Amino acid sequence: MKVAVLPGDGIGPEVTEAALKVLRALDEAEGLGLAYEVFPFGGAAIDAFGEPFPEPTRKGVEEAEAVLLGSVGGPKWDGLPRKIRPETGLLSLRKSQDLFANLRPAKVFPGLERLSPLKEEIARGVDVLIVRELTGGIYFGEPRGMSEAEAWNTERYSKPEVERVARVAFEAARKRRKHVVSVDKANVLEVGEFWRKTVEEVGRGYPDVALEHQYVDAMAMHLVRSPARFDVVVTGNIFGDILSDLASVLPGSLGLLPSASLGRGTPVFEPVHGSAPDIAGKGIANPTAAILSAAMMLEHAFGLVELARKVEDAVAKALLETPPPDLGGSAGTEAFTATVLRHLA
Amino acid sequence: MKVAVLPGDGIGPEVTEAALKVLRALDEAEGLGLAYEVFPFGGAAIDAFGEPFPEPTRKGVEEAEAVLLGSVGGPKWDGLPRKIRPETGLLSLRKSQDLFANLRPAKVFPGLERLSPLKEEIARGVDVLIVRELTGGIYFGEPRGMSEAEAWNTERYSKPEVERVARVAFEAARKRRKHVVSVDKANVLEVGEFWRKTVEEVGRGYPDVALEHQYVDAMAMHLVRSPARFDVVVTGNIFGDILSDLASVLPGSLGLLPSASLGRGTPVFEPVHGSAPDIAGKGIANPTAAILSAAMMLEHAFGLVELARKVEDAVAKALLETPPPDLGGSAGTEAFTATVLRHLA
Repeated sequence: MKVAVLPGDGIGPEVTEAALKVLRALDEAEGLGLAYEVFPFGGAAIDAFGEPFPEPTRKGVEEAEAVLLGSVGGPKWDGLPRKIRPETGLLSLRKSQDLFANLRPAKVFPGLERLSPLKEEIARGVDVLIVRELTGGIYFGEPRGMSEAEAWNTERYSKPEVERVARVAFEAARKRRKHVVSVDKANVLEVGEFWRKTVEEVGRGYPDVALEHQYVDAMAMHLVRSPARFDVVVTGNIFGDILSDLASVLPGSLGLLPSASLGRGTPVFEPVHGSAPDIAGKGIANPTAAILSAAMMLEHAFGLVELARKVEDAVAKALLETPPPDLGGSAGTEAFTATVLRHLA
Repeated sequence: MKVAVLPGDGIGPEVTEAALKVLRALDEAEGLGLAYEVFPFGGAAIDAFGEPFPEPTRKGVEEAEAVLLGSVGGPKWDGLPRKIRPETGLLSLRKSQDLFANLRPAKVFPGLERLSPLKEEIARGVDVLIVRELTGGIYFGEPRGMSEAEAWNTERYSKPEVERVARVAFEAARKRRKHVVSVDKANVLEVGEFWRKTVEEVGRGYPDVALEHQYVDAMAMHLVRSPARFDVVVTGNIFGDILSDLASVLPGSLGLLPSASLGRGTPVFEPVHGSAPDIAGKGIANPTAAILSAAMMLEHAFGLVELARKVEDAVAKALLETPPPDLGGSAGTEAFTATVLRHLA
């Protein structure tokens, strides 16, 4: 298990080490063959190397089997040239490894339906993985422009772009509850019709995974009224962007959310939360999202699904047993990591 | 007050007459000068006239100041040519009057936060009007196509298209709580940048209305976590379509929702619910949405805002006082219309 660890800025070092402590504890118990090295990234790397993704980190990422990424960014670096800003290093990491599917799970862990914006009965059991196509769609479409008179943009998709994001959805669904919902606008748009029929063709290779299709505006309604009905959801880029953010508010504790970017090169696993510099070094940062990023690494980079499930349960019980400050408790980073390891043992 | 009344199919006759009884009661009390005529539309008109929008109804719509529209459609007509289906008559009515903004309010009436998918604290006081551009955007954009290889569609908008939907938003906000949120994707898309800056320019004519801007994916999050923060929301067509449907589930009793289509010609006010043929003639159809359509007619077709507010309060108290079957009560159509008129008197 070869992991390049890029902790970043602010709370990145604290929460990334918490995740590594869970990984070393499972390595000792299971003989995972964990091997990792820490590389400079983000603002720390701008300060030491003059750029956020220096060639050493490029090489270590390049030579690794997975990247455990912390959080990047800070005021210091906000006024820099676009070329070297923390935010850009993140797009360079993605581009260097041709990562084309962003995976975001939103889950209401047992006993925390209280944090949901939704009523307890609706929030209970929510666990959905939004898979969003990353590289195409209207954000990158040609033609595009603006004049005094008008502005135009093109939602374009080729058979390959749709095929590759659909396969990670199917493969992802196999490791969870075997249900895929692909979301489109096929009843009005050609791109939607095309998406639908390419995913239906792709679906034929995955007989052990159920596939249904929904329109985006209906799916938005569903995600508030009955989100627990879904397992994996896959769609294009801007709808993926809308629907991941919709699903992200359902646990109602955004600090908790992990993310993965999967592709041709080395897969990247990171917390959704930012670098929260204001509390760096205080030992209060909630490690839940970094620990669940490590569990997405085990599931998605190494296929150790049953261990990811085991990490997830450990985190679920620690959230109940010693809630961090964000869940109204007092458990600082280390105290919370400890009760995860206690459940993991 | 000249109203063309197009009751349609299924429950359309029952719920439209309930709305007319509220209008005749306010006419007697206030001397509104109500004048109306009932015209054939939808399936009833296909059966009597051979087409869903026959020239008499075209003329009466044409000569009226507002259309009180019921619900249209039924199995009988589903296998007809597209040319004459109920659903198409609705697009012909819209087109004939060049209606370009669809207005959908989602409101949690006091005491019914219980029906919301959201927790009581979040659902309390929600009242937001989504204004959606109807005539343009990607659903109608050129170029568009599909091949074996790819599919493409164009989200295009001209300065006029944006200007006219922004003005009804501003004008709408003036009659409610004076706050507009325009929603775009201006941080990635040219169409978004263009939209934003045309609405900011338009906004200058409305100094008594506050304007802010939000990205669609952030606005989706907001609509679940703090929807009560908004008054009027305006956006393009597909995002309008996504965001109206998101906002529509927040009261959690879709039967209750009214709609208005506003434009150059005669404005159309209708319930959101369909023709529900299965209970036509039973006298159980909930008239709330048709009665609140009549209140949107008073506010938007005739500017009698204070009377619309007065109708709305009457309906709010009747929902509490004699809940219809959908809110777990026993009040049939007539019984519910009666306690609205009791509060209206």
